Amino acid sequence: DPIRDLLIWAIVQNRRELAGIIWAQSQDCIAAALACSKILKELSKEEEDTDSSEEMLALAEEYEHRAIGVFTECYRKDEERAQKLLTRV
Amino acid sequence: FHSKLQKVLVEDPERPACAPAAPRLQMHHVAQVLRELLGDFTQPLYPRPRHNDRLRLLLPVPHVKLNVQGVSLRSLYKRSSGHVTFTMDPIRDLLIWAIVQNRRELAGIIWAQSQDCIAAALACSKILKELSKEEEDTDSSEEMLALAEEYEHRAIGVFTECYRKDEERAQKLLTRVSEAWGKTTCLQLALEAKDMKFVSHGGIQAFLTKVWWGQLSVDNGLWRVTLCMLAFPLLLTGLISFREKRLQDVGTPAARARAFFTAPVVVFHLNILSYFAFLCLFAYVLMVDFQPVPSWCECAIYLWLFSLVCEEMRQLFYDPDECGLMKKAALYFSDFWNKLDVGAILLFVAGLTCRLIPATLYPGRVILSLDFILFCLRLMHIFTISKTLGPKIIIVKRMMKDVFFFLFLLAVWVVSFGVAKQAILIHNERRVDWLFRGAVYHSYLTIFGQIPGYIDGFPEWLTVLLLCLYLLFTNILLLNLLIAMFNYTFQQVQEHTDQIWKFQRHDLIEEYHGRPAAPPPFILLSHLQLFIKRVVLKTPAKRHKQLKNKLEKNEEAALLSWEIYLKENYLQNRQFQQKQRPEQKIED
Amino acid sequence: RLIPATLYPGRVILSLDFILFCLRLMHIFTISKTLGPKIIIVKRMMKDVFFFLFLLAVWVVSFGVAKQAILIHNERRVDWLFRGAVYHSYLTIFGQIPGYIDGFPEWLTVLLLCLYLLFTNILLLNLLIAMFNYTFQQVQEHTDQ
Ligand SMILES: [Ca+2]
Repeated sequence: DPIRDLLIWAIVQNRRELAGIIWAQSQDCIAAALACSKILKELSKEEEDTDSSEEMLALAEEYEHRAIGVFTECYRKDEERAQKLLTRV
Repeated sequence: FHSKLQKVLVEDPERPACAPAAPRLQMHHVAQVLRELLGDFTQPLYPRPRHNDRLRLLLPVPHVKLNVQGVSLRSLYKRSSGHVTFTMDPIRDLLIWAIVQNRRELAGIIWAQSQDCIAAALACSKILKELSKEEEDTDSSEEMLALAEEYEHRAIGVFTECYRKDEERAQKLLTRVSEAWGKTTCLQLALEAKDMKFVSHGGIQAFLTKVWWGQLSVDNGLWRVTLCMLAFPLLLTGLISFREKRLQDVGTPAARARAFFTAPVVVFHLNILSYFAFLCLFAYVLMVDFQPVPSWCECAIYLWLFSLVCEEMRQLFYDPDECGLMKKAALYFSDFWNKLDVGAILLFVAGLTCRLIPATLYPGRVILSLDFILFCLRLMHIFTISKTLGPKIIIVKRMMKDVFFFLFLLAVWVVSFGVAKQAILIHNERRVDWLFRGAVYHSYLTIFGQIPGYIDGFPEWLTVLLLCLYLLFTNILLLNLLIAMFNYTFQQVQEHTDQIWKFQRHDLIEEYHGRPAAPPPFILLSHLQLFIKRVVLKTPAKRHKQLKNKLEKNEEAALLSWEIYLKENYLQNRQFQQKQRPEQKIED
Repeated sequence: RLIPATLYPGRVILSLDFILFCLRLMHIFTISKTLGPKIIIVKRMMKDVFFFLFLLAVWVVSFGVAKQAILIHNERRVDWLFRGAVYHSYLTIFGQIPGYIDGFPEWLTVLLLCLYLLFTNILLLNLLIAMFNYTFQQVQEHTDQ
C-alpha cells in the first residue's frame, strides 16, 4: 500500500503540510499516526539541539492530539468494536 | 557616556592648549573610555613612539630639516596634520559610536552592511551590558538589557546560518582575530559579554567537546576512560583505539605515552589524584614524622607543598599585567577563595614559626592541624566535572558565596551559648583560668550531652527543656534561611543550569588549561626547563597556551565574503519573520 | 562462610544482603491509589539523587578521620581486634562517651561539631527540596499519566 510508507518517507523529512496531506486518505487510521509520532520523537531525541527540536516536538504531540481526536470519534460510535480496535495488528 | 567623555578629557588635559579644559580629541580619550569598558585589548591605529609619532602635534614643531619630528615628508604646514581617508574601516567604529547612544534603529541600520559580521555584534553587546550595569537605574535598564539579549539573539541567528553551510569553516570561524578588534579569538570578547544563550548553540558544544579531548575521539565512555588511563600498557591492547592507532601513527610506545599525557583531560584527573595523595601524605607526615629535624618524610611532604606553592606562585604572577602588580592582583585576590589561598600559606608559615618557637612547641601541631580544613574546601571547589552532580556543585558554590554572611551571623549568634550556660559561675580573667577547662578554645569537651554525673551516686525542669526547644527555634530562624535563599532562583534551572555550567567550565578552563602535561612525578624536567630559565629574564616570555590561530589574507577575505553572504541570507529571512507576528498585521 | 578463615564474619556478610531485598519491598509496592503516585515520585527522585547518595557518603568520610586525627594511626599494628576505626558493629560513641572511668578556653569546636551538623542540614537537605522543586507544577492531575 502506498500511504503507509509515504507517511514514513515524509515524516523523517520534517514538514507541516505534506504529512497531514498524505494522511488525510490513510487506510490505517490509528497505527500510522502512532508510528509517525514514535519515529519523529526518536528523531527529536537524536540530534537537532537548536531551533527545531521544540517545534517538531510540538508537532509530535499534535499527532498525539490527532490520535486522541480519532479515538474520540471512534468512541463516539460503536463502543464494542471501539475497544476491539485497540488490538490492531 | 558623554559625562564619561568630559571626565576623561579633564583627567588628562594640558594647560596652554585651551583654557577651561579642551586640548584636543585624540586616541587617548577614546582609548581610556574604551579601556574602562574592556580588558586587555589593543590600542588603535597610532601608538606614541617615533615610528607613528603623535606626541607634539598640539604646538608648532620643527620642519623637515631635522627629520625627527612631525611627518618629515611634506615641508609645508597648513594649520592641520593632514587627513587619512580611511582609518581602518567606518562601520566597525560607527557601531561603537551608535551603541553607547542608546537607540533602536541606527545600530541595526549601520550593522546591516558590516564587514565583520560576528565580532562587532559581540563587542556591542559587551559594551552595552557594561553601560547597563553602570548607571541608569530606572526606566531604561531593562529595556536596553532586552536590546542586548536581542543582539545575542541576532548573533545566534548569524551563527545558525553559518552552521547551516560549510561546517569546517564554520568551526574555524570561532577564532576570528580580525587584527583590528583586540582579537580575543572572537570568544574571549564573547565570554566577557557573559553569553546567556550564546554558549549553547550546538556547534559550540561540538567545539568545546572536541577541544576538551586532545587526540581522543568518539566511542569513549566516562566509566571506560578511567580504565584506559589507570592501566598503563592496557591502552595498547584491543581496548578503545584512537585515530593514531587507526591511522597507524602509533609507531612507538613512547609516542603513545606522549600523545596520551598531552591530552587536556589527563592533567585534570592527574590533579584530582595528586591533590588527594598530597592530603594523605600530609596525614602520614603529621601522624608519624613529628620531628623538627629534616627527615625523609619531612622533606617528602616539603617537596609537594613547595610545588603547590610554586603553582600558586605562578598563578599569582600571571594574575596581573606587566605594569600594575599590586592593584589588579589584589582586586582579584579580594575574592574569598583567593583570600583563603593566601591564608593557606600564611597560616602554615605562622604555625611553623610558632612550632620552632619554644613557647608553643605543643600548640604548633594543633595550629598546623587546622590548615587542613582549608584544603578540604579546595576538595569540593575543584570537583566541577560530574555530569549531574557538577551543576549542583555550581549551585552549592553560589549558595555558599551568598550565605557567606549568614555564616558569620550563625557563628556570632552562637557565642551566646557557652556564655549563657556559663553565667552561673564566676569568670576568671586574671586567674588560673586556662589550664584544664577554662571556657572556649579547642579540644576537651566532655559536655557533649554526657554530663559527668558519675560523682553523684513544682519547680525544676523546663528551662533545660527550653534549651532543646531553643534548638528547635534555631531550626526556625536559621534553617528557614537555607530554603529561603534557594527559593529565589528556583525556576527553569534544570534546563538552564546547563548555560551556567558551560560558562564556568569555559571560564575555569581558560586559565587552568595553561598547565604542563608533565605529571608531578615527572615535574623535575619541566622545572629544569623553565624555572631556572626564569631568572635570566625579567618577565617569563614562554609561548602562551591558547587555541587562537594566525589568519592569512586570502583565507581572511574568503571567509569574510562568506559571512557577508550568509548575513544577507539571514537578513532576508529576518524580514520574512518580521512579516509574521500579528503586530505588523494590525498596523497593516 | 564455608571457608574456615571467615566462619564468623560470613554471617555478618550474609546479613547485609537483606538490605537489598528491603529495596525491592518499596520497589514493588506500586498499587495504592494515593500512595502509589507518590511511590513513583520517590522512585524517580532516588534515581535522580543516586549521585547525591555518593556525594553524601564520600563527604562523611571526613567525620571519623577528622575526629580520629588526635591519635596515631595503626597501619601495620594490632589495629584491628577490638576498636580500630571503621567497619561494622561496636559503636559506643553514639553520643555516650565512656566517662564512667573519670569519676577562657575549651568548649566551642565541639559546639561547632553540632553547628557543622546544622551546616549539613544547610548544604544537603537543601538539595532534596531543590531537586523536587523542578517538577512541581500540575503534577497532582498529571501524575496520573
Ligand atoms: Ca572567591
